[PDB]
Parts: sequence; C-alpha cells; structure tokens
Amino acid sequence: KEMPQPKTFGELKNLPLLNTDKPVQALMKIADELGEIFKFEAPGRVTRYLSSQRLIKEACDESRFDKNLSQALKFVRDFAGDGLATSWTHEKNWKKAHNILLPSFSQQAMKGYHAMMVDIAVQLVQKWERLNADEHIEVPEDMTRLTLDTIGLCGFNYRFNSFYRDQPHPFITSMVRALDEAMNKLQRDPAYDENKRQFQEDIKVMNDLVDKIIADRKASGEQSDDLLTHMLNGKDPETGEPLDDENIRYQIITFLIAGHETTSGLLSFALYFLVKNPHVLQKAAEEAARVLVDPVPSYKQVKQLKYVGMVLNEALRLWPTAPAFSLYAKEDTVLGGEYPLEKGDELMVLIPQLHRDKTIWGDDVEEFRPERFENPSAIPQHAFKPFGNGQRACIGQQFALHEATLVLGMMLKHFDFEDHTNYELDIKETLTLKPEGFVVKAKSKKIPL
Amino acid sequence: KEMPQPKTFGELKNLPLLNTDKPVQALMKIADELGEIFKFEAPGRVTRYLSSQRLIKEACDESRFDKNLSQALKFVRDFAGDGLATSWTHEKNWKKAHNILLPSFSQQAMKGYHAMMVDIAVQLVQKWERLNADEHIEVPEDMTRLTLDTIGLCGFNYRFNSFYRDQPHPFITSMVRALDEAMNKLQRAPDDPAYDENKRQFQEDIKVMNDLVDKIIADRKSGEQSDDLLTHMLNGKDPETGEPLDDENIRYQIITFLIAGHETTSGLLSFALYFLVKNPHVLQKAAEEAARVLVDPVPSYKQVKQLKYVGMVLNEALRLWPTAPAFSLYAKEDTVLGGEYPLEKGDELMVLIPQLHRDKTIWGDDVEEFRPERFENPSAIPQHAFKPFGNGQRACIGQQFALHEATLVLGMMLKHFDFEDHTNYELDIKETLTLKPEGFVVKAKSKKIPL
Ligand code: HEM
Ligand code: HEM
Ligand SMILES: O=C(CCCCCn1ccnc1)N[C@@H](Cc1ccccc1)C(=O)O
Ligand SMILES: O=C(CCCCCn1ccnc1)N[C@@H](Cc1ccccc1)C(=O)O
Repeated sequence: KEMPQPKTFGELKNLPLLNTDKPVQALMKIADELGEIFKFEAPGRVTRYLSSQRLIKEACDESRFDKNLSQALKFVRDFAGDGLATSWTHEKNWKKAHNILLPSFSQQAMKGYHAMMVDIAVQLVQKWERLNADEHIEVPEDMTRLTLDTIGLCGFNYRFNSFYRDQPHPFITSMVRALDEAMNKLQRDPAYDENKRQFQEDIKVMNDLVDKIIADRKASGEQSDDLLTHMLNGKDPETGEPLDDENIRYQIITFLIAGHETTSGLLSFALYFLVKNPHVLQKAAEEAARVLVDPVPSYKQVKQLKYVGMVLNEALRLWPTAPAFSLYAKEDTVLGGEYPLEKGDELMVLIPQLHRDKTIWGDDVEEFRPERFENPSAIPQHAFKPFGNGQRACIGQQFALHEATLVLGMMLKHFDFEDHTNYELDIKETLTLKPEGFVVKAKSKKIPL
Repeated sequence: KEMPQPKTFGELKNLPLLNTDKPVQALMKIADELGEIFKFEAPGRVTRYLSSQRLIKEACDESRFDKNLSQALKFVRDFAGDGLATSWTHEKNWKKAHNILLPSFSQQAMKGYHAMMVDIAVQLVQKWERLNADEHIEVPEDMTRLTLDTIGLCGFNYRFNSFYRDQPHPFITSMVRALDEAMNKLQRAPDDPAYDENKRQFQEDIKVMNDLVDKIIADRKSGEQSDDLLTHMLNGKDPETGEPLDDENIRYQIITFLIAGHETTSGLLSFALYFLVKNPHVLQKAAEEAARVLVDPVPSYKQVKQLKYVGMVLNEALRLWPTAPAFSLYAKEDTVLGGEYPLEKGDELMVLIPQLHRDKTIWGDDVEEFRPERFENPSAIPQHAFKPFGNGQRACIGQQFALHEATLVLGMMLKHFDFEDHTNYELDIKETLTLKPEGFVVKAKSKKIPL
C-alpha cells in the first residue's frame, strides 16, 4: 500500500514528465528516487512502473497477468495492425500467426537464414575496409543499415540496398516518420492536419511496397528460404487456416520495424561498451580470431562465440533497446503482498531498472562485466528480460542474437577499433534506444574474405 | 602433432606412476617435463592430461566436450550414486536435481544461510579465543570442523558438533574411509581375494552413511519447514519434467554435499591462511580490510560482500592450490585439439587445474608468488585460465556457498587475531581426493574484540 507518485502538473497529472526527448531515462531517474514501484497518472490513464525483480517476477505470472497494449503500442497499431507485436493475446489472429511463425524462428530455422545474413555482414565489413585513412565510422547508422537489410533479405527476399545509399530507402523514411508521429502523439488536434496528412501518406507508402511484394511472390510462384514463403504456405494447426494477405502485410511491417531498430541498438551499445572496456574487447577479439577460422563464418562457428554472446547479453543488461512492456491484471489480485490491484489495472516493466536491481546483480550494476553471463543458469528467473516475458516474449530473439553474434564476431575478427573522440554516451530515445553520435575509427587487420 | 608420454612400466603402462602418495603433485612434475599435453596410459584406459590455457580453453567448449566421470569419480559413485557430482549430464536425475537445487545455491539464497554460517564461525572464533598462552592451532583440522558443521547445519539442520569432539563424527569415519578406499582402488591392481577386508569394510562404510542420511530424511518427513537444502528437496519440483527428487536420490545429494562440502572448502581456508602467514604484507592488507568493514560484533551478509580483498585472497589461494585439482572430459564427436592433436569421439581429457594456474603465458613469470592483486579485474583474466570450480553447466553448484563461508570466516579470523607462523611451517601437501596442507599449525594472539 501507499504507492509513491512523482510530481504532478495540475490537471495533466504526470504526463508532462514524458514531455521530453529521453522519457525512458527520465523514468529511470524517477525509479531511482521513488523505488520499487510508483504510480504514473495521465489524463485518461493510470499505470504503475515496476522496477524490482521482487515485483516483476509476479507480474510475469501469465496466470495472473497478460500482455497489455501501451499507448505507444496502440499508436503503432495504426499501421502495424494485428501483427504479432500489436495484437492482444485473445485475438484470433495472434495465436494463428504465432503458431505459423514459431517454426520459422527456431534456432534450427536460423541455419537457413545464415547464408543471407552473411551476405549483409560482408557488405558491412567491405564498407569499413574501403574507408580511407582518418575516416571514421558512424556506428548506429551503419548498424541500422545492416539490421534493416538483414530482415528484408531473410524476411521477404528484398534488398533495401542500404550500403548503396546516403538517404535511407523511401520505405524506411516513411516508417521512421510514422514511428516519429506515433511517439509524438503520446505527449500531445488544433494544428495537426499536416501531421495527419503526412501520417496517412507514410502508411500508404509502407502498405504499397509490402502489398506488391506479396502480390509479386504469389503470382511468380517462386519459393525461397524467407518468412514470406512460410506465411503463404503455412497453416495454423489449431484453426486449420493460413494467414490472409492483409495479416501477412502487417507481419512484414512488424518484422521490419520490430527487427531493424532494436537490433542495431544492441550492436551499437555492444561496440560502445567494447571500446570503453579494452580488456573485454581483447577477450572478445581473441575468441573471434580463434573460432572464425574460415573466410566465411558458418552457422556452427557463430554458435561457438560464447564470449561474444556474453558481451551481447551484458549490453542488453545495461541498455535493453526495447526498454519496456505493459501488462494488465487478469483478475483482482495483490502484488508483493502490499499492492492491491483491481481487474484490468495496468503495469509497466521498466526493463533497464530491473537489470539494475542491486539485490540481484550486486552493487556493481553500472559496470560492464560480461562475466555475469559466464554461467547462464546461475542468473535468477525474471531478473534478465530484454526480450519480454512468456508466450508474448520476442519471437525474433534467436534471429536478433544470431545476427548480432555473427556481425560482432566478424567486426572483431577483421578490425581494430579506436574510440578516437572519447565519445560521451548520449542516448537518443524513439521507440527504442540508440547511442547518438557514436563514432569509431577502424584499423583493418588485413584478413581477406 | 605427436603427443608426449611419460615413462612406462612394461604391461602396466604408466599406472605405477600413480602408485605414490602425492599423485596430483607427481602429475605436475610430469607436466613440467612434457609440456602442455601428454598421454597417460593404464590397463583398459587412456587419457590425456591438459595443462595449458591454450588447449584447456578448447576443452571447455561444451559443444565439443562433456564432463566424463574419472576413474576416481566412478569409485566415489558407489556411495554418491547419481548425486549431482557423480551422474552423467545425459542422466535424467542430473538435469532434474540441477534445476531443483540451483535456486538454493544462488547468491540470493546465501542471505538465508548466513545466520547459520555465522553460528559456526563464532564457535571457531571462540575456540581460538579460549586457548591458553603458547597453545597453537591445528589449522586444517579446525577448518574442517567449520566446513563440516556449516554444510551440516545449512544443508539439513544437523549438528555434527565438531568443536565438541576429539575423534571425528562416526558418520565421516566411514565417509572419509570410503574415499580413502575409493582412491586406493586406483593404484590397486582387479578384485582379488586379498582385498576382501577392504570390500567388507567398504560396504559397511556405505551402510553407515546411508543409514544416517536416510533417518534424517525420515525424521524431517515432522512436517517442519526450514531454510535448508533438505527442505527444498522434499518440496521442490523440477520445472522441466514437473517431478520431484525421489528419496533415494535425495540421500545421494546430501551424501554428495557432505563430501563435496567440507574437505574441498577447508583446504581452501587452510591454504588461504598458509599463504597469508607466509606473506605478511598481504596478511596486513587483508586484516586492514576486515577491520574497516566488519564494524559489528556479527558480520552481515552485505559486510561479507564488501570484503573484496579477502575474496581476492581466496581466489589466489585457489589459483596456486585448487582443492578439487582435476576434472575429466570426453569428446562429443571427432575433433581436433589445438590444430595438432586429432581426438576421436569418446576420447578422454584431464584438466590438471594446478598446472593450468601456472601457465606463464597467462600469469607472467611470477606464477609461484602469492599476489591477490591478480584478481582485481575479472575481465582482465583470459578465458578459461582460472578454473577452480570446473566448467559450464557441470561447474561447482556450491561455488557461492563455499566462497561466502570462506570469506565470512576469513574476515572474522583477520579481525579478531594476529597470526604467527611459529614453527616456520614447511608446506607438505597431503593428497586424498583433495589437497590439504598437512601439519600446518599457527599461533593466534587474540586482539580482545568481543562478539
Ligand atoms: C535485440 C533486439 C530485440 C529486442 C530487444 C526485442 C525485444 C522484444 C520485446 C521485449 C518484445 C515483447 C514486447 C511486449 O511485451 O509486448 C518483443 C516482441 C516481439 N519481437 Fe522483438 N526484439 C528484438 C528484435 C526482434 C526481431 C529481429 C524480430 C523479428 C523480426 C522481433 C520480432 C518480435 C515479435 C514478432 C514480437 C511480438 C511477439 C508477440 O506478440 O508474442 N524482435 N521484442
Ligand atoms: C573451494 C571449494 C570447492 C572446490 C574447489 C570445488 C570444486 C569442484 C569442482 C572442480 C567441481 C566440478 C567437478 C567436475 O568436473 O565434474 C565441483 C562440482 C560440484 N561441487 Fe564443488 N567445490 C567446492 C565447494 C563446494 C561446496 C561447498 C559444495 C556444496 C556443499 C560443492 C558442491 C558441488 C557439486 C554439487 C558439484 C557438482 C555440480 C554438477 O554436477 O553440476 N562444492 N566442485
Ligand atoms: O516504452 C514504452 C513502450 C515500449 C515500445 C517498444 C517498441 N517495441 C515493442 C516490441 N518491439 C519493439 N512505453 C512507455 C515509455 C515511453 C514513453 C514515451 C516515449 C517512449 C517510451 C510509456 O508508454 O510511457
Ligand atoms: O583423480 C582425479 C580427479 C579427482 C578430482 C577431485 C574429485 N572432486 C572433484 C570435485 N569434487 C571432488 N583425476 C586423475 C588424477 C589423479 C589420479 C590419482 C590420484 C589423484 C588424482 C585420475 O583420476 O587419474
């Protein structure tokens, strides 16, 4: 009982606290002051921000709590539709799409995506080895080029060709602008018709590209090793039905958003933490050299990169790029023996604060020590949740980690890195997290592909 | 490519080399002569002893190598059964017991074990503060008293009362004698008529162990709930299969924890105190930390976590003389070790842990010096260079238990006493299945700080 609450803004309750360009970080500073739980009030909504493993492992009880759509996820739904990430658990299309798409995302399904992932990974390596002396690397921009191109090629055999462009592909231009307007609608129509006309024009740009690609593949009949094939041929064992063409569009849009932007933040945060801790970079570089013995990494070689994975896990601990998820109480219940919640009450899991629970991780929560994950079974349950919870956890988790391990093992194998600007960490907030302005210099090790 | 091999004894191959009372140390002298790898042959067995970080970091690749039961562990299994340490990874009872028992061994579970550990640690401090002038401390004997009573109290709320005894508890008499007979079966022959007294004694030794443990399980199964491992085993259920441990396996786990607890963890404290009195500057720094941290009459769980240098002291003692000195591995498929030693599926490897921890390419030239400052940054240490607790999912489950018990007890010892190596003790390491500094004695001068 007696739940804390931050300062109010008259009739707006706590909403202006999110009237800032780093609201997740602002919410972490509140959680540092107010503790394990605090109520957030806005006009028309009330939520509770959870920050401790003690409270979150109860919220992760799927028998008592189910996934809720946050205001951010509801606004994305205006173009992501009933895709996996923006649908309710009880909606017929979630379980339908979920069952069709799990065999395509398994760890054994990555053996087929591997060849296409190396296609994009080589493009990144070759861009950096074609730089001139004293030229630097814009890390998140090149990381976004690789993650967006990877899900496009593996998901529906489409080449955005991001490494041939300065300005992004027109699809990604509108997608980011739709995510931009969705995020701005949170802390927000007197003078918004321009904003809305731009919003609907960006949705039509996205829908047209995907709908032609689905129409092209069906008419051509060509079969590939991409998700688009599994969706046209896959049939849900429960209902016996396949996904209709509209849902397929929403899933591809979902994979393009939910894929690239969170997965490039992981690589950007990983490389940042590697150049800020030279001892960790050396251990990771030693493994990349010993394991990746061929000019072209194999699926089995990527799985042997244990320390690269621990580097990735510890980067996901300090700065998880999909930083929060929402839950609602399925019935009346009591949280932590002290916080009564009524049916339908909402919870928010502040993932970066969970990953700083000192009673779980010790006192050095802010230090980058990948050795925490040396034994993955030792970590308590529901203490480390960068990929959500339960059946509503990330379906592309094995995808994102295999790509990030392959690319990081390749960057560490082929290049020496220099934090030539002594970069000060500046985290940009969209729907995800990215280290803005992060640049490095790469000194090629002259190992051919 | 061609693997070295030590001297042979005709039809016995290399086995008479282990017909010695310090076989791990003898194996270290071979590794100094033959280098990073050498073949050890015995009648019916062949293994390869790895000693360098370069080859061991590959042997720790669990996708290529899994834990093997060494000839020692096969003999221990005759009473440890399919307990955690003597069962194969593919055996159903390992994964089951592994999932049920992991939450009771976490760093967060030690907050509940802490009070009971302090119970035993205070008994040790008060024994030493009740000695008379010119009386000394038999160090490994008193450290074993503490580790055995700690695992008995925290594991199943049973008091061996080792600080009330001259002769050891009747349980360990067979327990310790069974390990001795198990170790002797190695450098022995197979079963002949002559070794019958050994065999009748062996089965009577197991019956002592099984009867004591099974009564404790039957006694508890009162309905009383405790904060001990036994409670978690009777009520815990594996999330995978949904099944709990049966009563046969449960005694095997208690027997395992009783073995795997006291003797390995008391050698660590014994070796720690040895290296501290042999390096007065390190002892002083560690004693200063104990003083500026342990400000209460009873150390807290958070205070033990703040004993950074004591932890570095313990790790450095585990580097020079790890008390579980070796473990066994087998190749899951045909593979090549270090690009020059092809291994077939099922071939065995041995990690000589004390030789690994002397790899000059990792630790420099002062490998033999006791410098706890090596462990100031765990990320600086190369991968798989430091393996006192095994490897992977088959690593030591009681790592946080043993280190919390040793850090609390060592921090309390450094706070309350000044120590004097009054005999200029010459290190004589006795070998059983573990390592202990035999005959190690010190004098303790109370600092007169009350509890
Ligand atoms: C490291 C990068 C990524 C992170 C941190 C991440 C994180 C998450 C999280 C936390 C959720 C659950 C959100 C919720 O509670 O509602 C989620 C859902 C999802 N993610 Fe990811 N994700 C990543 C990359 C990807 C990729 C590459 C894909 C595939 C293209 C993907 C596909 C999905 C899908 C389909 C869902 C919805 C699952 C469902 O509705 O049941 N994610 N992700
Ligand atoms: C510093 C003291 C200790 C050392 C040096 C040590 C050493 C080891 C080693 C090397 C292993 C792996 C053996 C293998 O490769 O198969 C191991 C496993 C094990 N240890 Fe310890 N240990 C210590 C303390 C403890 C304590 C206090 C307990 C609990 C009473 C314990 C319980 C176990 C168990 C249950 C296993 C088996 C783990 C498994 O099978 O997955 N150990 N120990
Ligand atoms: O972060 C979220 C929603 C998280 C969406 C992540 C996007 N995703 C989901 C699955 N894969 C990617 N919700 C909070 C915090 C916040 C407020 C304003 C601006 C940014 C973040 C809120 O609604 O208040
Ligand atoms: O003994 C062993 C392994 C014994 C390790 C300690 C047992 N343990 C491990 C964890 N908790 C207890 N490995 C070799 C070398 C050797 C031979 C004879 C005598 C001593 C050592 C072998 O068996 O041949």
